[PDB]
Amino acid sequence: LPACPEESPLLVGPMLIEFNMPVDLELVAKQNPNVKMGGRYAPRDCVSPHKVAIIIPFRNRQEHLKYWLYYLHPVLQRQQLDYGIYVINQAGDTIFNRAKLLNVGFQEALKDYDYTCFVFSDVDLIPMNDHNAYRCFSQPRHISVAMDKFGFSLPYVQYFGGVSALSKQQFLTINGFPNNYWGWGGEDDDIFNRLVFRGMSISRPNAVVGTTRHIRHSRDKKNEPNPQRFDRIAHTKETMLSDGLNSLTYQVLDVQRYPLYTQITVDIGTPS
Ligand SMILES: NCCCCCCOP(=O)(O)OP(=O)(O)OC[C@H]1O[C@@H](n2ccc(=O)[nH]c2=O)[C@H](O)[C@@H]1O
Ligand SMILES: CC(=O)N[C@H]1[C@H](O[C@H]2[C@@H](O)[C@H](O)[C@@H](CO)O[C@@H]2O)O[C@H](CO)[C@@H](O)[C@@H]1O
Ligand SMILES: [Mn+2]
Repeated sequence: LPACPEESPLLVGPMLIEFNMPVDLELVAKQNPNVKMGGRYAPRDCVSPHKVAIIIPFRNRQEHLKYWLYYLHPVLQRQQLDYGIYVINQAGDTIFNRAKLLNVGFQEALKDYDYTCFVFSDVDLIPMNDHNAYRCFSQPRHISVAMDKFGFSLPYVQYFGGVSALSKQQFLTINGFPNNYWGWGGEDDDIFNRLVFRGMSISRPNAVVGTTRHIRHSRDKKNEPNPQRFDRIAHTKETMLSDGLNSLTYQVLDVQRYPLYTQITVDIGTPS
């Protein structure tokens, strides 16, 4: 097989995105025949240079996830990516830890295949233009740049939350993500700090291509804003040295290969 072209010729650009109709994953699987068990896909006609593991931090967001799968799968295939979907389900009912789940995702996906790119996506964010590439670049990539919830523009120029993509080397270079941001807030800013402290800059598509929809939702229980977040992001430079991949432990409780995704239920513990 020849290499796929640099930019996919299958893209159609702007798309209509809606969250008011029911979704049946059996039907989605039928509509996405080429997606193999566990949510894996690679083009039949050419070799993609993008071996992407898409990591979703998760707990009790099945409805959002259904929308995510319905919209992203068609888009990811048009982008001609060699990809896999991983939903990192946090076991238990204690305080949520988005970033630690993301680290679990990186480490576990690597056990399945030689992925060299990682897209970290919240479960409720849908891209509105398939020209917004869900793969890696020479610098860390911020993907969800123009979210409807922020008035279709960045909330601040150093905002790196929502959806992003880091190559395997970029992720390893920053010792991954912090493991001690329990509850909502700041871990994305910590991550931005890590990248900057390791000589990188944020790459982004333009605001039109990067237009993204956030599924309106209410606060989840057990993910209360973390009061010590402002203090933690002020010391990233020092803490990133020993907090992240090199200080990570967890216990996978279950791995389920669904037609459209692999769900890893994991026990990431509680504080300290
Ligand atoms: N007015 C309504 C207030 C809603 C504010 C809740 C915070 O909203 P956001 O900043 O979108 O963050 P969030 O969606 O709650 O958390 C980000 C991401 O963590 C994941 N997440 C978080 C909490 C939870 O219980 N389950 C879960 O899966 C999910 O991928 C989510 O998209
Ligand atoms: C540290 C933090 O809370 N970061 C979140 C960021 O916070 C905003 C604002 O709400 C904070 O008061 C100031 C403090 O300097 O920083 C930012 O301007 O908001 C983002 C979007 O909701 C979150 O993703 C960050 O985690
Ligand atoms: Mn949300």
